[PDB]
Amino acid sequence: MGSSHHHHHHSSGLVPRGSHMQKPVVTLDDADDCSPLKLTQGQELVLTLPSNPTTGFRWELRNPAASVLKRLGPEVYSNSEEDSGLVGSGGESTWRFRVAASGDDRLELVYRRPWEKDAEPAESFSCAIQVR
Repeated sequence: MGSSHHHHHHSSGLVPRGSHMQKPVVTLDDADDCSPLKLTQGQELVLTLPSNPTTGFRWELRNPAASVLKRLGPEVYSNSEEDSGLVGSGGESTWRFRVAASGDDRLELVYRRPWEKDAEPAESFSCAIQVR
């Protein structure tokens, strides 16, 4: 045996092989990229933010961009368990949205007790959104 051939073969696997790209973003956690993100009628939006339901201070939904984006349903908690959704704090916040129409809008979410009214939220969040 002396044939070394040319080029290189796949043996290390440094590229993603367990993921599929189809949506633009389908998610938004960072509050820096609040730029006028472009969307398209037919793409989901499953937000993901850290929270502790063991305290009391959750994330109040102010502007869900319902002006252009349509929500699926209130149910956002899985009854069964497959990949065990437990990071180490119990339940978490999961907002599943779906685009239906275009138009300009803006998403706004604050961090405070949902059972309150115009209270003083610790954290905050608000980014821009634009569909076409």
